[PDB]
Order: sequence, then C-alpha cells, then structure tokens
Amino acid sequence: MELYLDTSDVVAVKALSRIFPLAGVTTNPSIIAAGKKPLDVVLPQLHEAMGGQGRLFAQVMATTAEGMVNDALKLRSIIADIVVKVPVTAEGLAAIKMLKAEGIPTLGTAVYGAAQGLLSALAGAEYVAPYVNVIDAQGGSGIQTVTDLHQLLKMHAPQAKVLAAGFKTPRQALDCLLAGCESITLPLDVAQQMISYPAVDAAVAKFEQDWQGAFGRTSIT
Amino acid sequence: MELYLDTSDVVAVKALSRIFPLAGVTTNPSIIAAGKKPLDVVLPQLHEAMGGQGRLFAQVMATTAEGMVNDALKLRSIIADIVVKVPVTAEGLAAIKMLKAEGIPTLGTAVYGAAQGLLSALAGAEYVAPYVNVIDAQGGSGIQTVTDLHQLLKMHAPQAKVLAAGFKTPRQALDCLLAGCESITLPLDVAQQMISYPAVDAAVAKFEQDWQGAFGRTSI
Amino acid sequence: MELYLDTSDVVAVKALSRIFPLAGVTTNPSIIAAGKKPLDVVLPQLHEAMGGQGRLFAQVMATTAEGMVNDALKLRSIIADIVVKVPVTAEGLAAIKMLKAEGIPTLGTAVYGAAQGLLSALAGAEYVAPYVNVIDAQGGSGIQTVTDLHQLLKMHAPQAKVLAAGFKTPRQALDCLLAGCESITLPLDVAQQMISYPAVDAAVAKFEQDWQGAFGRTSIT
Amino acid sequence: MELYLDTSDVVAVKALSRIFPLAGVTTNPSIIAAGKKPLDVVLPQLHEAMGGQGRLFAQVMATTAEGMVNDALKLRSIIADIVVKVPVTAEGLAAIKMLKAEGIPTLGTAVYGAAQGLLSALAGAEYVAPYVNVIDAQGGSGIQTVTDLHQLLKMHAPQAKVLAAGFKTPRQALDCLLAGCESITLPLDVAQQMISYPAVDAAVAKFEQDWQGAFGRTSI
Amino acid sequence: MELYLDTSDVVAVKALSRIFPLAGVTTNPSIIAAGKKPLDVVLPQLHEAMGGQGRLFAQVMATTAEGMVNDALKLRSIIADIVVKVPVTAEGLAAIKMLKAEGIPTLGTAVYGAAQGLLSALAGAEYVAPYVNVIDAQGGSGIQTVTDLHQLLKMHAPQAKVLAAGFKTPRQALDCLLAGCESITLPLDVAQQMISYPAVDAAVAKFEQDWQGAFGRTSI
Amino acid sequence: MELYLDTSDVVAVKALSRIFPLAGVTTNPSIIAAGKKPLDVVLPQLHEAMGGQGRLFAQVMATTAEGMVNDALKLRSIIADIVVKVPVTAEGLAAIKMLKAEGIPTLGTAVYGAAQGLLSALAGAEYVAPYVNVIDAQGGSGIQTVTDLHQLLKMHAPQAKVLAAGFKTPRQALDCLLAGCESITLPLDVAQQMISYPAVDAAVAKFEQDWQGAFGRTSIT
Amino acid sequence: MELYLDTSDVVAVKALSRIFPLAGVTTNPSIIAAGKKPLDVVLPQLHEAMGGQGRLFAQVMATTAEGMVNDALKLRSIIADIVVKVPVTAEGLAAIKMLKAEGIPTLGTAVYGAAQGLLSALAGAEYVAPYVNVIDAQGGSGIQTVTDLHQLLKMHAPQAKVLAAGFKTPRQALDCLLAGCESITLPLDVAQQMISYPAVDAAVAKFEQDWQGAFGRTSIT
Amino acid sequence: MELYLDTSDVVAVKALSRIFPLAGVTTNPSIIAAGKKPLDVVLPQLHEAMGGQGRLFAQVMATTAEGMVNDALKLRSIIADIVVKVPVTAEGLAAIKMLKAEGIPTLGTAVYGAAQGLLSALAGAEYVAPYVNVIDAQGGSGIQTVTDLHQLLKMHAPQAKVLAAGFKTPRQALDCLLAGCESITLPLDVAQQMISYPAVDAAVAKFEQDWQGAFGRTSI
Amino acid sequence: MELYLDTSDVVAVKALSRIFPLAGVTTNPSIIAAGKKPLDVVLPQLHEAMGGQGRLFAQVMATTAEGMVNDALKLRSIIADIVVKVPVTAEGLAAIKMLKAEGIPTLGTAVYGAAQGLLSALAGAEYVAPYVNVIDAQGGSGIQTVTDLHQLLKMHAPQAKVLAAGFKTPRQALDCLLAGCESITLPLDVAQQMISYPAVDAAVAKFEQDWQGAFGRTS
Repeated sequence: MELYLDTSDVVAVKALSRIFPLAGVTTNPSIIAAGKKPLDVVLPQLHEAMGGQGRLFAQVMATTAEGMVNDALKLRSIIADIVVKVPVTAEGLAAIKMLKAEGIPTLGTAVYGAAQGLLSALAGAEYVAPYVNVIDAQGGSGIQTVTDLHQLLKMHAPQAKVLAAGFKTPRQALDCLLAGCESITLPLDVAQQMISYPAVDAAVAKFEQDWQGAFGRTSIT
Repeated sequence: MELYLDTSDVVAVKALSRIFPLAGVTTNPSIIAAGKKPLDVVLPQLHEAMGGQGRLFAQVMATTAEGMVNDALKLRSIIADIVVKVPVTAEGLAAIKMLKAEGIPTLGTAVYGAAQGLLSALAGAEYVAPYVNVIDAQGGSGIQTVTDLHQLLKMHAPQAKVLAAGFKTPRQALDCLLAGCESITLPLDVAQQMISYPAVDAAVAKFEQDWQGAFGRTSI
Repeated sequence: MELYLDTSDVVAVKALSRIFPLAGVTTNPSIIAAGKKPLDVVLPQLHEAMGGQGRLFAQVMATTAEGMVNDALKLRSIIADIVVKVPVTAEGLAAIKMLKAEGIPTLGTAVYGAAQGLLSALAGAEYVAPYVNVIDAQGGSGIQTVTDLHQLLKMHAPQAKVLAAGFKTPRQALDCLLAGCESITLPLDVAQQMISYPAVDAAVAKFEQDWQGAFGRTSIT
Repeated sequence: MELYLDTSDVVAVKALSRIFPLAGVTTNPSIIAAGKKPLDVVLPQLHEAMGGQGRLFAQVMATTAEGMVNDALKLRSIIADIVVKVPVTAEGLAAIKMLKAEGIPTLGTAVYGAAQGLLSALAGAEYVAPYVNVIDAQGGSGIQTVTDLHQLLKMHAPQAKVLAAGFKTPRQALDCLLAGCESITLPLDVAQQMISYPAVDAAVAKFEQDWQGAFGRTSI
Repeated sequence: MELYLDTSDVVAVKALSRIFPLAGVTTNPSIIAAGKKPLDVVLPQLHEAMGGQGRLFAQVMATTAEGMVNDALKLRSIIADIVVKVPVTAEGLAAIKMLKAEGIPTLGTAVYGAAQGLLSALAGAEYVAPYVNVIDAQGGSGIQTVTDLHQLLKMHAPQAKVLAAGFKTPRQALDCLLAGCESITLPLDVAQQMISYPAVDAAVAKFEQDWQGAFGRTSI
Repeated sequence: MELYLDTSDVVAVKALSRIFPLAGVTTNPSIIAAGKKPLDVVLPQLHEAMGGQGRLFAQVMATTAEGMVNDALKLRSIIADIVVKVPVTAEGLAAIKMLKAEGIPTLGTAVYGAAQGLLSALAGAEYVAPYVNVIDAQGGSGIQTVTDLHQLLKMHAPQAKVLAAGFKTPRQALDCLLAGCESITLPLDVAQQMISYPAVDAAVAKFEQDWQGAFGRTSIT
Repeated sequence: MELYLDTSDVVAVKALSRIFPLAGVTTNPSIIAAGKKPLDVVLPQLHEAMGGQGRLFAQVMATTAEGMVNDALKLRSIIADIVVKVPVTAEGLAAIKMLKAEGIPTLGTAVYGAAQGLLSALAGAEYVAPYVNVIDAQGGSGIQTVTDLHQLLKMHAPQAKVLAAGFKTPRQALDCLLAGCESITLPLDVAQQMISYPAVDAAVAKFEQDWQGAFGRTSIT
Repeated sequence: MELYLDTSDVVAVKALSRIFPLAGVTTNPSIIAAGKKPLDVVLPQLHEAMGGQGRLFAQVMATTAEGMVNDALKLRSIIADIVVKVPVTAEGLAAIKMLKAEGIPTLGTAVYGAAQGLLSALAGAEYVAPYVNVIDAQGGSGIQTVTDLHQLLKMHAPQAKVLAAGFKTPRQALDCLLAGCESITLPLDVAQQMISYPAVDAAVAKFEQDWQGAFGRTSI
Repeated sequence: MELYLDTSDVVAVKALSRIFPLAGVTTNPSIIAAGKKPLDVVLPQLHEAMGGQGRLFAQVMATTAEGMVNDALKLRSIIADIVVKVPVTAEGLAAIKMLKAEGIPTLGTAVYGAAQGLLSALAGAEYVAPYVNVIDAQGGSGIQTVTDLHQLLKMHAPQAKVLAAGFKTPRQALDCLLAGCESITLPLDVAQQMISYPAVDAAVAKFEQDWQGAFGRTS
C-alpha cells in the first residue's frame, strides 16, 4: 500500500510527511496551475520537502504520442526517477507503449472506465488512476469503476496497481481501499478529515480528566 | 491476457497496432469474404501489418474431419504458426482430436453453449470462442455462457482459455473480461469506442485552459 | 407497456405496424437528419403510417428555455398530440417546468444519469429516456442507470415512466424490460432480431416434415 | 393454476382424467403426426375423453398470417372453444394481432426467448409456451427463460399466463411452478413420475404392517 | 395458525390441552396401532379429551379410490366433522377428487415432494402434510420441501395449507413455522422440549432469590 | 418528493428556482453566519426569491427546551409557516414534544445516528435530517445511517420523512434518494453538478451538427 | 476431468470414440440386461470398441459382502483393470472396505444422498455415482445432492471423485460439471444433444453462403 | 474426516465396525450409566470390539481441576491412548491447561456456544464437541454454533477440530459435515438411517428383476 | 490468537490466569485511574500476577509526538518489553512513526474508524484497537468498523493485527473473533459470562444424577 498527497503545496507536504507514512506526491496540470510555480521549480521543491526520497508523478501536456514522449524526457531531466502520468486516449496508449520500450515508468490517468484503465496497464503503465469523484459526479459510480478496474488488473495485468485519485470525502477513499487498491492519493482537505475526529478528541479529554482527578497532573512519571 | 482484432482490414490493423497492445488478429469466413481477398493474399498481409509478431486465426470450410485436417494443413503452409479455427460439431470435435495428434494448435469456434465449448477443450482446442452477441441476440445470455464456459475450462481443461468473440458494445467486452476470459477479439467499431470518451476529452481541454491561464502557453 | 420504433423510415413503420403492437414512433434530431425530410413533411407521414393513431415524439433544437417552449409550440402545430422531447440541461429543466404550466406533454431526453433523469420527472416530464447503449459504451452501465432511474421514478415521481432508448443488442432491451421499464423504443435492426430466431425456424421446419411424413401435405383440413 | 396433458393418446387421457385435476389437453403438429389420426377425428375424441369439459390447444401449420387465420377458423369449426396455438415469428405475431381483432383465443408457441414470448402476449396471446427442455438442451436455461418470461408477463401483459411446455424430468416442471407459471402441460412419462414414489409406497406398506400386527387385518 | 398434537394418547391430550392452544389432534395408522384401541373407541375419546372442540384427522387404509371413499364415510360416521387423511398416490388423488364432489374435507398425506403435495391440493385437499423428518432422514431436505410446497400452495392453490408433520427436534418445527406453514402437528417429546428450557428455569430461580433477599418471602 | 436548496444566497435561489422544482430552502446557523445577514432580513428575502411559495427551515440557538420554544415563536413571527429546526439532544427532544403540543412543525437536525433520528420523529418532528457527509467523514457510513433511519421512520413513525442533508458529491444524494428519502436539501455546488454533464453537452453538440449538415441551420420550421 | 458413455451398445461406442474424448464406458445391470449379451462377451467388446484404452465399470449383483467380493474377482478376471461398481448399502460398505484391503478399485453406486455417498468414499471407493435424474424425479434435487457430495469429498475424502450418472437433459450434465464433478457418464441421447445444435448449423451455413458469394466455391486453396 | 459411534453397546460396535469406516467410539456419563457396566469393564470391551484399533473418548466426573486431572490419570491407566472429555466450565478450562502440560489429549465437551468452544481449544483441547441437538432443542441453532465454532478453530486454533455430537436426524449430521467439521460421532439410530434408504432398495430390486428377465438368474 | 484481560485489578488477573490462556493484560488511563495505584507500582504487580510471562500494554498521556516518545521511554524503564498504546491523532501518528524508528512496539488506540486504524498500522503500530462498544453506542457499528479494519490490515499492512477492545456483551467479542481479529481484550464481567452458562451446569448435574442412579456414587 502506497499513500500519496495530491498537491503542489510544498509547505504542507513537509508538515504532513512528519505525520502520514508518505510514499510520495502526485501532480496534474490543474494542481500545478493552481500553485502558479512551473515544473522545473516546484518538482525539485516537492522532492526536497519529502527529504529527497519517494516517488513523484507529473502529467504530459502534448496531444500526440511523439510529443508525449518528448514531454516525458523533459520531466525525467527535472526528476530522474519521476513517473510520467499520460492521459488514456488513442495517442495516450501509443505513448505508453513507446515509453515502456524506452524503460520510463508511466501512469494511465484521466480514466473514467474500467476497460479504458485495463488497456493502459496492458500497454505498459504500472499505475492506473480512475478519477473517482468525477465518475461519481457525472452520474456513474467511482467505487464500481475502481472495484472492476482492480479486479481486471489482478487477473489480466498483475504488474499494475490502481492509484485511486480524486476525493471529496474520506468514505470514497475507504471504499477504494476496501475494494483492494494497492495505492491512493489524497487531497489535503480529505487527508486532514481522515486523522482528526471529534469523538477521538472527547475520548482523549476524558482520559486526561480521569488521570487528573486521581494523580493531580495530566502526564506520566 | 491476449487482445485480438477481429478484421481482415489490413490498413486498420497497421494503424491500431501502434495504439493497442495486440497479441494478433482473428478471422472467420464472413470476415474474409467481406474483404474479398483470398487467404494466401490477406493472411501474409495481416501478418506483416502487426510487424511479423503475434498470432493469426483462420477457419476451415470443410464438412468432414478428414477435410478439416486438410484445410488445417493448407492454412499452416500459408502461415507456419497459424491457429486453426474448427467449428464445434460432431465432425469438428473429431478434427480437433486428429489435429491434437498431429500437434497443430486449434480453437473451437461457433460455440453457443458452455457444455459444447468444454468438449472442444477436452478434445484438444487451446482456445474456445463463444459468439457472445449472437447468444445474446438469440434470446439467451452471452455473459452467462462465457462465465460458465470459463469456470468449466479452469476446473476441467486448465490448458485452454476462452477467446470471447462477437461484440456490438464495449459493455459485453468488459463483462467477459470481468468473468475472467484470458483472451478477447474486438471488431474495429468496439475497439474505437473503448479508447475515445467525450468526458476524457473535456478533462484534457480543462487541463490545457488551466495551464494556459497560469503560464501563458499549453506546453513545457 | 408501450412499444415504440426509433426511426424516420415511413415505409418500415407501415410494414412493422402489421407485426408489432406499436404505441407509436420516437424521433431525435440525428434520426430526422438521416431521413433528409424536414419535420412538417416526415411527422404527418409517420402519423399516417401508423393509421392516424398512437404517439409521436420529436426533439426541440433551441439552447434557451424560451426558445425550447417556441420549438414545442411549432411541433404541436405540426402534430396536435405530439410529445416534446427536451434534453435534460439547466435550460432543459426550465423549459420542462414552463411546458408543464402550459399543459404540453414532454419527455426528458439525453439522460446519462439516474439523478439527472429524476429531476426531469420532478420538473414535469411524463417520460424520461436514458441513452442505454451510450452510457454502456462510455464506460458506465446503462442497465444500472435504467434500473436506478425506474426505482427513483416509482418512489419519487409515480406520474413518470422510463422510455428506455438506444440499443445495439436485444439483451439490452430485455434487461431494461426486466428492470421494470413501462416503455421502450427499438431501432429497426434490434426489433428484427427480437422476432426472428434460427432455432424457431428449425422447430417449424421439423413440424412441417412430421406433418408431411404422416398426412402427405403441410396444411390443415 | 391449470394442469394440461401434452398428448394425442385418447385412451391415456381418459385413464388419467380420473386421477389428475386436468384443465384440458395440449397438442402440437409432431404429437398429432405420431398419433396418425387427423385433427377432425382426434380433437373430438380428446374432447370426449375428458368428459366434454376443459380446454383443447392445436397448432396452425401455414407460413403466412392470412393462412394462419384460415387454419384458426378451420380449428374453431372442429372444436368451437379451441385455443389456437401460433408459432412466434414475424408472420406469427401478425396472425396473433388479427386473431385478437376477431376474438379467437391464441397461444404464442415455439418460444425460445423471454423477449420473443412477451411480444406474443402484447400482440394478444393469453398463453405463451416456452419449450423448456429444448432451450435447456440447446445450451441455454429453460428455467431462466420461464422465470424472466413470467416476470415480463406480470409487469407488462398481466392478461397473459406462461403455459410451460416440454419436460424430460419432473424437476423442470417443479422449477417452472416455483417461478410462478399459472399453467403447465406434462407429457405422460413425467406426469406418471410426479405421482408414483418408491418412498411413499414403503410408507404405505409400513402403515399396513403396523395396522395388521395390532388389529389382525389391513382395512376398516 | 393451527397447533395440533400427533398422538392417540388420550391422557396426555387432556393434560396438554390445559397448556397449549390446541386446534385439535392428528392420527395416522402407526399411531393408532401403537395405542392398540380401534378408531370407533379412540376417536370419540380424543374428541372428548380436548373438551369437544377442534378438529380430528384420521387416515384411510384402502388401496383403491372406491375403497378410500368408503373408509372416509366410515370415519365421518364416527366423528361427523373429521378431516380424512388420504395418501397421495394415483389412487389417492382419484379419491381426493371424489371426496371433494361429496363435500368431505381431506388432507393429502405421505408427501415426500412439493410437486406431489401441490397435485393433492389442486385435486381438493385443504391440508397437505409433508413428512418432514422422513424427507430429512432419506437424504433430502424436509425444510426445502416444506418451503417449496408452501410457496406452491400460496400461488397455485390458495384454498390449501401445509400441515407440517413428523419432527425429531423443535428446530424442524421452527424452520417450518418460519417458512410460513399455517398449521403444524407435534409429537409429545417435541411439544415438551418447546415449553421447558433450563435457561428459563434459572431466570425464574434468580427472580425468586432477588424477591426473597429484599422482602423476606417468595410471594405477594 | 421534496427538493430543497441548502443556502442563504438569495441571488442563487432566484436563479435556480427557474430550473429546479424547489419545495423551498433550508438554513442552519453556519449558513446564516456565512451570509452575514440576520434572520429578520434574510428569511423574508429567501421567501420572496422562490416567489412566495414553498417552505423555509431555520434552526433554534438556545440550550434549554423553554429557550428553544421561545426561539421557535420568534422564527414563526418572521415567517408564519416556517419549519423549526431543533438539534436532537435531551433538551432538543423536550422542545420537539412541547412544539408538537402547540402545533408548530419541527425538524430533528444534527442527527448522526438512526436511533437518535427515530426518537425525534416519535417526539413529533415531521422531518429528520441526518448530516450525511459528516457521518461519512467521521469514519462511519451516511448511506447506512440514512437507509436505517428511513426504514425506522416507515415502520415506527410513518408521519415523518427523512430530509437528507450535507453533501460533498451527487452520488451521496443519489444513494439517499435510492434508499427511499422522501425529501433532500442540496448545497449549490452539488445541485450544479447534478444538471450539467460533459457527456450530455457532447450529445447536444452532435445533434446540432447533424441537423446543420442536413437542413443548413440549427433551428426548427 | 473424465468423460464416460453409459451404454452396452458396442457399435455406438466405436462411432462416438472418434468424436468425444472418452476416458471409457460405464455399465449397470439394467444396461447389460437391455443389451442381452452377458458380461464375458460384452465387456471385452466394449474394451475393444474404445481401441483397448481407458476404463470400464460394471456392477456386482450379490446381496452379501462376501458375495460382492466374489462378484468383483469374477469381473477382474474378464477385464484386469475394471472398476467394480458396489451399491451403497450396509453390505455394500462392508464389501468396499474388504475390496480396499485386497487393492481393487471400487465405485459407490445407487447414491440418493450426500451423506450416503461420503460414507462410500471414506470406506475406500475412488468414485461415487449419485443417480442425478432419479433424485430429481423422486421429488428431491439431483444438483443439490451432487453439489453437497462434491463439497464433502473435497473436504473429507480428497482421494475420491463424483462420477455423476443418470441424465435426461444436457442442462443436468452442465449443472453437475459447474458444481465441480471431476467425472461424468452420459447416455447416448444426451451425448448427441450436447454436440448438435440448430443455431450452430445455421452459423456454418451462413459461413458457406458468404464464402460462396465472394469466391464462387465453399472450399479452401 | 474421523467417524465415531456414540454408544457403550459393545455388540452393536462389533457389528457396525464391519460396515462403517470407524475411527473409534465416544462415551459420556449418561451413555455409560445406561450400559450399567463401569469404565474398567466397558472401555477394554469397546476397545476390543473395534479390533484393538482407533480412539476412545470418556468424560471426567469431578467438579475441580485437581479432581479432573486425577479422573484423567485413572482413564489413561484403563486405556493408554484414551482422549479425556472435560466439560467447558471455569474448572474445565483450568484442567484442560494442566492436562496440556502433562501431555494428555483432551476434548472440550458440553459446548453450547462458539466462544465457549474456542476457549477450550486455546486452553489445549484438540477436539471441541458442541451438543448439536441440545442447542437446537433449547431454542437456538446447533448448525450456526457448529459453523461459527469451525470457523473460529480454523482461524484461531488450527491444532483443534470440531467433533460434532448429539443427533436426532441425519440432516443435522450432513449440515455439520457441510460446515466443515473434521470429526463427528453418530448415535446408533442415526448411523442406521444414514446407510439404509427405501429408494436404494427399490433400485437394487429393479436391477435384480432386469437381470432375471434377460439371463434367467440374479447372479454371475 | 491472543487473549488479553482489560483491567488494573491484580487479584482478578492472578485468579483468571489459572483458567483462561492469557497472552497478557491491557491498561488505559481510565482503568489505571480507577485502580488509584500509579504505573511504577501496578505494572510490575500485573507482570508478576501472570507469572512474569506475556505482554503488557499502557497508554501515553502527552499531547505532542516528542512528549509521547518521552512517555514511551518512561513506560519501557518500568517494563522493558511493554507495548506503548498511542491514541491515533495527528500527533499520535507522528509518535508511532518515531517509535518505529527507535524499535519500540506500539498499538494505535482510540480508533473510531477503519481508515484511521489503517493509518496507524502503515505508520508502524503492530496492534490497532477500535473501541467496539463506543462506536456501537455513538450510533455507528463496531462490528462493521472491526470487520473493515481487519480486511484493510490483511491487504495493506499484514505486519499488524486488530486488538478488539471495549465490550459490554460476549456477542460483541464473538462477532469480532468471527470477523477474523487475531487479538482481543476482555473486561472481567464479559470474560466471566463467556465461561459460565446455566445450560452447561444443568448438563453436568444430569450427568452426575445418571452416574449416581446406576453406580451408587458420583466418582
């Protein structure tokens, strides 16, 4: 199991790497755009903010296979071991095949369907990222798509893992983990909700009160 | 897992071999007939259009076992490593048994039933091809037949795989893959629908707009 | 239960109305475009080809609610009792609400989601038409969407029916009918496959042979 | 619920009408052909052999709707209240529609699929007869087809009933009855197996022995 | 719901009628034989031992329909409102049909199968009695047979009820009641186990101890 | 079925009342606080923005039953037919009982459990509002709680309905509607996502192109 | 998996051994009686009609264990490697135990119950043959009994296999194979129905017509 | 699987050891009491009646752990390899722990609950014996308890097996075997019912008649 | 499978260690507070009351990770091999990560959610303790949470076990054991109910009566 943060926010990655067991950080174009720092600045910073270990993901922007391969080589010169995210289109699949030949790890992104996702794995991607909340929001079922996709990868492309992406609620992350996803990437608001519960804070308060009212302090000797 | 295109269209095989991870191409008599080129012309062309790698399948035409074995030897002289498709009839099963003895890979085709399909595997076929959409269309369930057939092969003939064939919609291909089929063959219209989605195109458009409105270009 | 043909083909409607128990004919813009005859020509012809009984459906083209209401009034002047098809968008829903006020039957079309479909029913549509094969083809499940939509209509909008639309195989039509759809519309290729079976033809052949080989003819006296 | 015998055997109908609660007798062309007596002879005999009460079913032979309607009028002149069996084809459906207009009860026969069966009900048939064992034998599931068909009739054509037909084993008849079929037609070998059990005969023997060994006879 | 005791033991019927809400008493030949008293003695005694209210059941002994009808008329002259138990055989069904015509309530007994049971209901029986423990013991499932039979009666013969019979354990009686049987008949050993529990006796003991240790007595 | 918007945003209520078939608008303290306008200003504005038809909901602030009853009487003097939202606590239940006696419709809010929710219905509330996303976020299942709550109301308090509240995704609203909720209240971001789909926009575009390429315009005559 | 024919018909065994992959032939007393040829004639003929390869099964007639062991020794002198069919009764089980001691393969036949069948396996039988159609016909479920029996053998007697016997329809054979039976024996009428389908014949006809109407023949060069 | 008889009846053990594949014989206090012969007489007789092969089980009578350990040592001096039955109480568990230390195989008996049964396995028992019919009779479910107990043993104490005990019907024995119990112990009435079926006797009769009517004898 | 008692009651631990196969004893702050004896007194007593064998668990009190690590080192100086219970909060997870680095076994406690519990296992905890009755009582399902948590640990953190905690009834303990928990900790009232049954006592009585009425003694 591989826990990823889904952010370009360097400060928050350094803070949360003390708390969560992070395998790394995932980016997409919208998340880099929101940060307003370009790739040759933010990727090295993100790499340094996890202490120079663990995996980064960034997306190609080009529309053609030849262009997506050049975008990949550009990303690999910024971060030597980066995994190249490639959207799963006709041109996407062709790029994933070429990138397998050159030996550059890829991830099939913008997956809205299990069949689509499996094709990217068979083409050579070692991660496949269905956009859970987007499928959910566009009238379908993100959990069904992730469940189906994980089953397909485990029978037909065992070398590949689902990297479940795009969460508005922790329930979505839990249902993906229960369906068997070997990797997931949390936005910062969902990661926060996953570790801070009112019910737990009340349990800790009561433990302090009971320890106080019996030993006159709230600490150990 | 083995992805096959179900076509005699040489141009489309060359285009799509750049995109899909193809294990090869399947033919039947109707698909060769539609192409209007005979087997000694189209098979070598199809072989060359996937870069000389991966498997071809072509069907015997004869009515008797002895005749189906001769049809097989003719196909093997056109393509040395071709897999012979044999319809699963009384005479079909007898040919599959004879072809196992000679050591020529076969596929049991025109399978409308799980029991029928298993007999072809036990006889020696290493692929079994239920006609999914035809079972579906003729009042039955292609998915139930493929599901049952895959279970039967995995318990009673582990040497054999389902090669699910005959799709009008990508859902049918997905349900066969989810039921565990280790091979499938897509017609060109279904393969196209499986890789091009409006929702994905909109996601890519939005990524370009966001990157534009923050860095002033759409590239790196 | 209401069986509809999904065609502008006047000749085939007259042929098949002798065979199928037709409640009428559904059209969309693409189906009218393929026929190359405009609405004021083809609709009266389609109406005459079912013997001047039964329901017609045709789609508005406008982008605004006010425009969709005018498109509706134009359709009602061609066929007095036509049901107006309205795509289920923001502007679509607003038009359906206005058309309920004026008392013009509407159908919520271009439905890719159960929630979307229910909103069109609550707005006033008395038919809701999920595009079964399109949902199926775009990585989702048409049967799940139709099943969910029918459940929603039966709990929350009992005045409305699912009119399942868009079939590449008869199995899809059967699964919609089994999920409880009170209306369906078949393209001509699927309707043909639903009534002609090789296995049935062989059963009839054998009945003729047995009757021949015992009474010397293939007819009754 | 309506129990039918599926036979032209007049002697066996008279014997079994004493035992089973029969609603009548069903015929098909093959069953009349086997009997070698024509319709104007055997139908009145079958009607008399159930004591002139309950329903008869016989099949049209013609290929066109107009021809199937004439075949129907011929059957109605032999037996005034007969139900006309019509195979569910393009021409079949057209005949069923015409026969509804004239007010002659019909049954949609030779049904190998649920969708097919529902169309015959919507067209006007008040019975629909899926050939259970034939679907079962031709690689499909007769029970699935009957179950689906009954569900379809109850939602979309409540005026119609399934008349399940074609049994090689009593299990098939039980599974159709459990799936909710409001009518069924048994061949003579299956009807016999449904009422005679070794286990029951042993229970009756033991009751006689216990009554003997306590009162010195086996009666009251 | 109708609770019956399955015994000829007059003393035990009078004791248990004070405790259970009895609808009556069922007999079979083996149970009358064990009691060693003949029908014209024991039936009036059993009727009196439930205070002259509620239903009795007794079984015919004859092998032929005409004989089973005479056995029925003999039982009706002993107890005017008795329900005639008839084993479900060829001859059984014919007798049930004749007994419906004469207007004498019957019960189809010695039922080892759901289809068998339904035929007896369609023939006119208003009770059907599958031998639960015997089906269970002879390698099958009494609960499955009772469940199937109850479903069949509720769809196809609503006039009839299952009277589940033959229990070695209270679980069997509970599973029949949960499957929906509107009548059941308990042997004395099972009825006893259904009302006396160690856990309940311990609960009552503890209530007495708590009341003692607070008020100094065990009464009010 | 009763569709509610969950907002104090008067402008957006007037825009969306043209589109959705609204039964009214729900408020809570946090939603009124965000709007920065007090109750005697915003409630009459919200009432006018749905054209003076359909229901409003607002929450009491007090800690005691007697105080919650006074808060209710204050709300009823601002909007004569308002439904009083009461949090389901010890004091909450006591207020709901008193408010039933006086004949003022109430809603049991801040429901994190099915048992809790049923007690508010038995006490006299005619709506019960489980906080779906909050239960989901705090490690539980909002859908399970809503499903259980709806079953409980239908067996044990048939006079009451679930008013499902608090959504981050339209899937959550769909699963509540499928579980049988006879009322729901959508925040503006979820309501928007429920009516606008990329797949539908593409279908409408293609209909315009086909009609263009056959009749030379994109409108009807 | 082991396919057996259930017949004494020597001619039909030789015809069908060309088509089916036969592991051998099963007999019972009724099937030998119908053939009217005694065991010392028909068994060697049946052995020769499958080309002298694969297994034969024949049934003992005796009522006592000592008698069933003698019947076994008589069968083994006709066919050296024959499997002895023993009905599963008190005396049957005792014979199976004795035959295990002497090292003669046995099959527990006339099995109407899963418990009965398991006892024969534990006693030493390496095949157990529930009479599927007879259980089905006598008011029970052959499929349930075979399913239960196969589960029991796989947990409690892994040395043994179900040899499902007695079919009136191919569905019964399919349901036994789907429940996991590692061996089955088909009567000739069921074996025929399992390989000849009208729908397949129509598919082959259409292939010939298409090949004809494009190359002017129905053969390959 | 280990098949056990649940009896002190030496004659019946010798008869049935010829028929059933017995792993041995189980006793309890009530079963020894019914036999009226004490342990030092009946156990060696039972051991000899299965030909001096396979396992015996007998129960301790003492109330305290120290007493149950002495009872165990007494049983081991009568039969060297006997398995000691210990009721699963507070004192029971303590004895099982002590008996594991000394190296004497034990069985946790009088188990009415899955949790109770698991504790006896964790304490060191290598068999756990839920009283199936008693749980069933006292308003609960013996099958549920055995199913749960077997699951618990397989996850949390793999060294231990369920020895299902206490049957009034063969269905109960079958449901325990289907739930996965690796050992079971049958009373004589249930063991008899498990091997003698009327339906099988009729099948054998018919085989004799067919062989007679074709060869003139009933032998080879 | 690892059976734990959930108590600071030294006398009851010594009594019940004769009966149950105990892997050790778990403590929390409230349970130590109720006992009124501090950790440096009660922990060595609890260790001695199970005969110096099997595991002890005690909870940190501090609010910060650095403070929770110091609390851990204090516990390890009282009992060398103790497992440090750590509540699963932001600061909790950070402490669990630091304690994995130093090589001190930890348990993620105060778990009210499956996702929460899995994070503590991924962080390095080798036990995770959902508060079953508290989840049950606060409107949720303890059995669902334990079932989900066990599934998550077995797929994503196989190094870790569920230690199900907080029971008001033996059914709750059974449903956790059936869902596959490889460890559990029983309060004394539930442990007692799990071994003493009226129905069993009646069965033993009847065995004595039958043996009496046939051999004239109860030996």
